[PDB]
Amino acid sequence: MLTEGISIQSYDGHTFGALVGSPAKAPAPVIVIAHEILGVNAFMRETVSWLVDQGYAAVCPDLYARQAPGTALDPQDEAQREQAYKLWQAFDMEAGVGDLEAAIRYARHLPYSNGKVGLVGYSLGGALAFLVAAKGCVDRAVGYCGVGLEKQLDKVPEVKHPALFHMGGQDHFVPAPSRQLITEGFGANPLLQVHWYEGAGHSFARTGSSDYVASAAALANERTLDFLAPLQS
Repeated sequence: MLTEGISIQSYDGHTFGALVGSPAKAPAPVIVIAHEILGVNAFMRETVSWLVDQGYAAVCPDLYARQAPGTALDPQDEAQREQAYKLWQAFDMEAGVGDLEAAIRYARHLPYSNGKVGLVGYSLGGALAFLVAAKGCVDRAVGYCGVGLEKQLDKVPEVKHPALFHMGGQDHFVPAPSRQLITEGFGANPLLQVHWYEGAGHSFARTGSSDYVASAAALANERTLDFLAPLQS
């Protein structure tokens, strides 16, 4: 689902839509949400609503619009999961970073913006959140369950603003050697935080997932909210 009429234009003229939630009160910091491999779906609607209830405005851009505009896939359905994996495999990560940078510019100029912008990404978005943190476009960045962080360690010293990452301890995407690489590499820059959630799998914070772990999701989300709170006026 996207908000009718919202159109953000990117570095190369490509345009894309977004689901936008205005804040309960103006002004407010704006959080750009980078979605999972499933597009702007029920979990994104939930996340927008949650952040608005916590005192933010929220913008969730349609990152799959370079491939198929308005992708919104239900993880309960096999056929739609298969569609998600096909889109992810083909996804241009650098163009994704560019689109998020454009969404962040858009967010900063919203009429109720207090001047501060955060980014929260999940799954695909969690990996993009690290790449955007290394670019420096954003005041604070959070990534849940990003894949392939162990291949991006050269970017650790590029991060100049705070970024927080939540990672499952039983995430098959992040086996023990990868966890060790990320822990040691990210540990070198005190602007970064990486928390591991023992006994939690890849999609431990996604309500409805068979991976969901209420206690871990609760602790990760409390940490996210405490980390974003300094952006509030």
